[PDB]
Amino acid sequence: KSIGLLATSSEAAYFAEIIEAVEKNCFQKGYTLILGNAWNNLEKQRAYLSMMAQKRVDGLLVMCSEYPEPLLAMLEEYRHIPMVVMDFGEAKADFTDAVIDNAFEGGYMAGRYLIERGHREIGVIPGPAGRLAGFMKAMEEAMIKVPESWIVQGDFEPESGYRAMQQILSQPHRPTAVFCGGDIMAMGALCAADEMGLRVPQDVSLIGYDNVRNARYFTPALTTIHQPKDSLGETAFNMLLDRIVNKREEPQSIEVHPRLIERRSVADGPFRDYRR
Amino acid sequence: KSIGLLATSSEAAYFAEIIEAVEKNCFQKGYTLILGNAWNNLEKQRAYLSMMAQKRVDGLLVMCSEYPEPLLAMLEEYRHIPMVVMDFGEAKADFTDAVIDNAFEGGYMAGRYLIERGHREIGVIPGPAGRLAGFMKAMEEAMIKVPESWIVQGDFEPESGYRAMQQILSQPHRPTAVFCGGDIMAMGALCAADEMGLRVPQDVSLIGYDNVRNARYFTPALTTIHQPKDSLGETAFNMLLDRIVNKREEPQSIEVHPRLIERRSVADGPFRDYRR
Ligand SMILES: [Mg+2]
Ligand SMILES: [Mg+2]
Ligand SMILES: [Mg+2]
Repeated sequence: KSIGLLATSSEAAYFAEIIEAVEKNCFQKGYTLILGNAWNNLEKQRAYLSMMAQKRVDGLLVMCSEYPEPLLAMLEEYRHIPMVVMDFGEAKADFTDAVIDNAFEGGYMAGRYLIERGHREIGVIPGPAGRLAGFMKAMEEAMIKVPESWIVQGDFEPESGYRAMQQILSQPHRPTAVFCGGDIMAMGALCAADEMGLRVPQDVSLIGYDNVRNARYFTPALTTIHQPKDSLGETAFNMLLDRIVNKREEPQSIEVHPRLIERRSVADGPFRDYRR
Repeated sequence: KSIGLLATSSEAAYFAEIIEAVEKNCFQKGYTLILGNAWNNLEKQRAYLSMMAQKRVDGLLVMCSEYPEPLLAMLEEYRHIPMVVMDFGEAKADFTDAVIDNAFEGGYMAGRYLIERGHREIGVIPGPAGRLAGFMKAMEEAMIKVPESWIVQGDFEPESGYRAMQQILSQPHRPTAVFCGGDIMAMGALCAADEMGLRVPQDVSLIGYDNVRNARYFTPALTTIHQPKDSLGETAFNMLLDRIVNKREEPQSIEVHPRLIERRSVADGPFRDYRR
């Protein structure tokens, strides 16, 4: 029949691939999709909420960065209509289905991979997460110092990755490897390096995060961490139906794990002078 | 307000970029979108239409691959709801709005450019067009002939672009330039060349088609033909808003012209000698 979808940003970096999968599933199961897209404003979501209760939608699905009292209270009134509140992060014992992405585990692997490969002078282009924390613990264990000037934030978009890579690489002393907190951002990092005349991985190694579909088709093929994006969505979908048909009122836990995908963007570092 | 969009295939290559422009404009105004992908089945599209009227949508946006007499017939029974029905085919004396992308002229520009640049040994990776037919004409006019061994189709995805590029490039005799009928496929071609040891455009020149968001961040920066999808979407959506307040109900004609965007993926061919 019909299902609503109250997001924060369909055309967003992190959430992007998830909604798509949701879309393809409805269509597959010949459903009607009522897309809502607020932007962190109690009114708008309030509207998208009531308007959805109006169309007598057969199931609600929420995806929000935050979940404040106002929001959660609102998500309470409309508790007559089935729903799924994807809570990315803090397992708050409220009633929202929290997803465990093991971001920290991912940041750690990237960090460890570079170390094992022989790099000690590393750079980071973070987003605006647990990833950073994990990458930082591996550097801690290895006693690697990370110059502040070697850390530049991006916005998940290519151009931000472009400018961050430029600034890091344009210093008297630069790193031999760089960890990028998002594949799309790495595309921009890859472009800036080449435009500066640097070779990858020859002159600079690089590892991203997410493992988007086109990642294997970058130049060169990008070594990155695979975060199951179009799997977490097919799950929430299935969870929704069950929640309505089998009438499964009880909540669930959507947990996943990262995995390193080795390709051609990383080379041996100067410090392979210890262990084979 | 609520807006309905009935389309054959949302995830379809051509429409995908238009649909996104619409979604974007919707959310910008705080409106809701009800998505229904019919898929050419008179029964489904017909069921979709009925439900949208039930849901009392304020406007209806239609864009299908074809309009059989039966479809137009049902569309007429719901003429009480404001709508925009985009027809990409030949303009007909009916109530539909006509859309002209001028793809033929875009293909022509591509070919002429390659020729202008000094290339005579040219290859092509066509999609599954008017642009392909506009290209060939440019080829005809300069008496150039492209061997069959240098023509390999793709399907718009990166893998087909990759696979086709290596095939063309692995021939005992290869062309100096290649026309890729899609920036996405182009991304795969670019990767293919790299892994085979060749440089673009030192060894091979490459031109795409679309000018997708990320084109400028490909490695190297992609020279391509800008095909305005965003413009179409915007125009269509505004037309619908005009009709909601009963303005310009008569059939309209939406036309766009492609433009050449010179970047860094094309170099001088062995036959240049125009000037400087
Ligand atoms: Mg989308
Ligand atoms: Mg080990
Ligand atoms: Mg004309």
